[PDB]
Amino acid sequence: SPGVVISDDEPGYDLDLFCIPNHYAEDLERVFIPHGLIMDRTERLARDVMKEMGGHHIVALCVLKGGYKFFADLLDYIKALNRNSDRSIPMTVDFIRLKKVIGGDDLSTLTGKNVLIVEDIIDTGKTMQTLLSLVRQYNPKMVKVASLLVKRTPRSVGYKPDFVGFEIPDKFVVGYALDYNEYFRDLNHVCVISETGKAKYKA
Amino acid sequence: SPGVVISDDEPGYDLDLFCIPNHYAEDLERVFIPHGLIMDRTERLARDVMKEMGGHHIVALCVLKGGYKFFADLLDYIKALNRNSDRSIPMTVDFIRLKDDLSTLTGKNVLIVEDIIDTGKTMQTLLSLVRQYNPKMVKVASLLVKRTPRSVGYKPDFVGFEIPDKFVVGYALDYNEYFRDLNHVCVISETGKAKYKA
Amino acid sequence: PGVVISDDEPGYDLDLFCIPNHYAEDLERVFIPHGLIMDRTERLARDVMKEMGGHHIVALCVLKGGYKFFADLLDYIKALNRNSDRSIPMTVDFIRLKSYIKVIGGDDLSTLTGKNVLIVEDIIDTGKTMQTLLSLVRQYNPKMVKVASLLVKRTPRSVGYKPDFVGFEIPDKFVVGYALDYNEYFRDLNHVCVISETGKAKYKA
Amino acid sequence: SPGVVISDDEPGYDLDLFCIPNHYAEDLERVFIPHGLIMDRTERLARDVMKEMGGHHIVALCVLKGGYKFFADLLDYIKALNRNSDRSIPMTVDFIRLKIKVIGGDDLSTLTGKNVLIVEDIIDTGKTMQTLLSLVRQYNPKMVKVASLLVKRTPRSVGYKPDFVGFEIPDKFVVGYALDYNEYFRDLNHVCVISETGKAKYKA
Ligand SMILES: Nc1nc(=O)c2ncn(CC(COCP(=O)(O)O)COCP(=O)(O)O)c2[nH]1
Ligand SMILES: Nc1nc(=O)c2ncn(CC(COCP(=O)(O)O)COCP(=O)(O)O)c2[nH]1
Ligand SMILES: Nc1nc(=O)c2ncn(CC(COCP(=O)(O)O)COCP(=O)(O)O)c2[nH]1
Ligand SMILES: Nc1nc(=O)c2ncn(CC(COCP(=O)(O)O)COCP(=O)(O)O)c2[nH]1
Ligand SMILES: [Mg+2]
Ligand SMILES: [Mg+2]
Ligand SMILES: [Mg+2]
Ligand SMILES: [Mg+2]
Ligand SMILES: [Mg+2]
Ligand SMILES: [Mg+2]
Ligand SMILES: [Mg+2]
Ligand SMILES: [Mg+2]
Repeated sequence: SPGVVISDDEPGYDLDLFCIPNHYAEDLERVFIPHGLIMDRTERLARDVMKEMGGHHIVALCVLKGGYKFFADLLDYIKALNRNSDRSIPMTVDFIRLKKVIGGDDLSTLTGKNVLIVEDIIDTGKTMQTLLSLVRQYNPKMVKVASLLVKRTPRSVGYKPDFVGFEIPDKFVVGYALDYNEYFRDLNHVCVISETGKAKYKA
Repeated sequence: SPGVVISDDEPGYDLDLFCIPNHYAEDLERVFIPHGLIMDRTERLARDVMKEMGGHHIVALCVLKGGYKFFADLLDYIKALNRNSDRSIPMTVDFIRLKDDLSTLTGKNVLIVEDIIDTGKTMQTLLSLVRQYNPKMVKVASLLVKRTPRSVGYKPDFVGFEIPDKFVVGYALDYNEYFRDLNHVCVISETGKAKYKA
Repeated sequence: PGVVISDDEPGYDLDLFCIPNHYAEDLERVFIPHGLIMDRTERLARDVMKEMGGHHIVALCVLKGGYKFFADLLDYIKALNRNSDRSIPMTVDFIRLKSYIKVIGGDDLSTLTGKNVLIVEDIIDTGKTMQTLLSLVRQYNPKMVKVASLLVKRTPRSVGYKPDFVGFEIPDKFVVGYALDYNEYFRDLNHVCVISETGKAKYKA
Repeated sequence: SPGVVISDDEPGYDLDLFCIPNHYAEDLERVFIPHGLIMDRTERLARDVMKEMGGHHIVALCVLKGGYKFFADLLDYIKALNRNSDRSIPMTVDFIRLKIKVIGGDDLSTLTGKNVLIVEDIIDTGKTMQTLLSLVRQYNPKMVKVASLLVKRTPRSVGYKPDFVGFEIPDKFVVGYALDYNEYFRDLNHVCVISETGKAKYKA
């Protein structure tokens, strides 16, 4: 699937309809993807991953920092399947940050393994493209990419992940570990920043 | 607020994008309100209830059968506030079914919890029965309120979602007792209406 | 197999957990943490589906005490149903028990005929009540009848009835919380707990 | 608080009482600390953290890899606290791996003037935290506190005691809830003890 498609004209939700940290009350325009909706979509994603990679060991690779929540929740849903079914995905985990791969184990530890890369968002797709080329050089058995969000943009290089949560309009989103200058990671909903939020936390 | 307003032209979601029970695969048309969205909205409602009833004992009254999931979940979010704040709503619980002695409501603060209000006629009827026992105060929370010209004009104190006049199931709402065991609120398909018809 | 809680189980200091402010002086110890109940319930759900998953299930909640266990147990069953190949519809009903045993507020028990009936209870103590309800239910020729009880007490007062599915086997001590009450109080408490002497006097009828 | 004290002769739980990953059925001996108990304790820890640290911008530092589950859950509870009142403070997050060499984080200067919460899976000898602390303090945080899910009772202790402690456990080797044995057992919700067969099967 292209994932859950959010139209260009979608108005999102009034902030007053949800519980939102008071320190961000004036910094956000609307709620765009409620936390619980992300969870519902992530549950179905876990099952799709189980379908595609079930019955083989997986190395789950989290692209920090923005991927951390999606990673934890996706792995939690996969673990729920592992313990309530007879078929399993034994998993190990690693974490990288992109500058240039920062931290993480030797990429040679990926050689001959089934790798699931977990990302928060694909915009141009250039970054994931570059990451994939690099990882491929270490001869993994298989590599798939799960991304919570994919942006509809004319700047799109044309990269499509294997698993996508939501396909969104070309708007700058924050929340659910996605940040603006390190802020808004502590917000469980995906939201659009307000003009005052951009000005307040501007680098 | 009127709650989360869902438009007449809301398309809903393709079933294929969510986890749904196999035995209903052919019987639903779209998912209308995702379980998680319901939880998010319910978390805010619990804070609204606390703001309005916060300093007092309440009797939480569940209207069975459809109100059972919303009731459990709303009370769970209230309890979360009760144990993480110095503000507290002590609660007792009661159940009733429409289609304990209400005397126990005399002089009490009562929160009635309902799955859905359509015409409002059922709730007005329930309210007139409760008021016969002279409660101290009565507030009503409904997960769903229908936008419909058939409404008698009754509006609840707390509303989750305001929806189009469409027949919905799931999250404990049924069609002939079926579809209660569905976490999402959904719109039933033609084959489902026929399969499960009385 | 039930989790066995020993006679000498000391439980946990209240200050190690989050508990409702209005009950701070009213409880003695946390006996069974909420999280633990959830973990055990997850596994009970699976046991239930393994045994009953083969035919339409009617889940009967015994109010009021059964309501929390019922909701959570059904949530775990639903999670199973939506992440698996095969699935069966479940319908639900709710009943209260009253001595003249008399069943209040359910559907016609003829709805039970030919069905896999799952009765969901908070606690079995002497078990006289469940033993009576079962005899009743069996008049309507259910395909199958099984009982799930969050708690079962080790008590010399037992008539010898044991449920099919048990969360925890506990000592002969009065417990409250997770919808179990003392004079209607303590239902709004997530953990299973023991009441303090001040709690007993405050809420005594 | 010393946290929830688990005795030397605590027997933990038979695996059959819980749902356990199919692939570890032979590799564990007992469940030691059920996932749910960890969550209940973590919720209370979150409240204690906000009570001490909630007055100023908090930077939460996750010590990878084993601290990742405790970190995600602890922060979720903290976020829940911050959205159910009108009083809250911003929190930012960082992730480090420990080699006195800190791998993969932001410049430590980003800690200057902040309330820093270091989140760890377990303290044993305590040598790692003490060394980490000695470094972090040289960046003049407004305050530095450490939350650790587990703290071991051991005569090998350097005498370090964290500020927030989930559980105080015996000197036993445990896995689960992101704690590993040679990278295995991270994908397990409960804290458990390995079996003899598990230890030989996954030995490095
Ligand atoms: N937080 C956020 N929200 C967006 O809507 C958004 N749209 C694009 N991007 C850039 C994204 C990812 O886009 C990268 P690419 O165009 O796919 O190569 C975050 O990148 C990491 P940073 O070094 O800026 O912190 C976004 N980041
Ligand atoms: N399941 C369901 N879905 C609806 O969209 C819907 N819209 C209205 N109604 C009737 C609703 C509530 O509307 C009642 P009212 O017109 O406000 O008095 C509840 O169903 C109770 P019953 O028919 O099982 O006895 C609905 N019921
Ligand atoms: N709340 C509670 N805690 C107990 O430890 C306990 N042990 C036994 N019981 C009596 C319980 C359960 O045991 C009944 P039985 O002896 O198995 O028929 C009934 O609760 C109904 P009521 O008291 O609101 O009328 C208990 N009730
Ligand atoms: N998984 C695990 N279980 C334990 O019971 C346990 N007890 C101590 N340790 C070592 C712990 C604690 O060591 C830090 P310190 O002794 O407090 O200075 C960290 O393990 C990291 P690594 O060996 O993968 O590099 C443990 N690790
Ligand atoms: Mg990213
Ligand atoms: Mg960024
Ligand atoms: Mg109703
Ligand atoms: Mg109905
Ligand atoms: Mg009972
Ligand atoms: Mg009672
Ligand atoms: Mg560590
Ligand atoms: Mg390790």
